[PDB]
Amino acid sequence: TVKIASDSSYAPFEFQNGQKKWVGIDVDIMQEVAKINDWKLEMSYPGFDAALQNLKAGQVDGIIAGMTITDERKETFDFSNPYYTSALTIATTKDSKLSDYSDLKGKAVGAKNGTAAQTWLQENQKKYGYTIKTYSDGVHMFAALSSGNIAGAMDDVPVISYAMKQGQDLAMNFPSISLPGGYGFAVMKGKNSTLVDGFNKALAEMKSNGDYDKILKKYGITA
Ligand SMILES: NC(=O)CC[C@H](N)C(=O)O
Ligand code: NA
Ligand code: NA
Repeated sequence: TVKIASDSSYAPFEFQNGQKKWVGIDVDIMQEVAKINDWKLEMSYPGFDAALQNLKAGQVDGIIAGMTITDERKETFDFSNPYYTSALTIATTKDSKLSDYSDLKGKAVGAKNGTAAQTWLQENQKKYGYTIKTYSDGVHMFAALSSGNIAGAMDDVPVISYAMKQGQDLAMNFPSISLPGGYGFAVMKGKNSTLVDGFNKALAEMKSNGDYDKILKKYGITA
């Protein structure tokens, strides 16, 4: 088998539909990577930093979870070629009057544990003077956002946008931070090299034959 761990709630990359079924961009791509490569694919959805721990323990073989490729992360993981862009911004409720990172001084800002959002928040904390609240789970972070206990939640643009499209009480009034790495498939550094190659080879074939484009189209994304 090939065991891949993912997030539990990260629409449109992985999420459950109305019949409790796991769907999303990451799900469609990984299933297709497995078919093209003839892998028995065993997906699990424990959560992002849960998936990180399962990967480092060897309980799974790699991760697909909207995971941003970063230079720092490249010291623990090997990544595929990117298959999506990676950008961060502040979600707020619709009725929020905050719009700039300078507004967050002396306020509590959420981030999911182990993520590029938490890293950026940590790197820019002295600059803007917010306090960082951490949650492993996106459900907990956005519950805090809705409850008013955090002034904003940093997360990835496509995920906030998608849920805004679902009519959730969310707005994107802040500038976005573009991260250069994009999203990749990740394995432990020096391990499972051929999973990365298989991912790369299938992804190129999916771009050239147009299956990649069709996956993004399913979820409302113009590529
Ligand atoms: N599933 C996630 O929350 C991933 C968030 C972000 N792209 C990261 O890589 O940390
Ligand atoms: Na980087
Ligand atoms: Na970063």
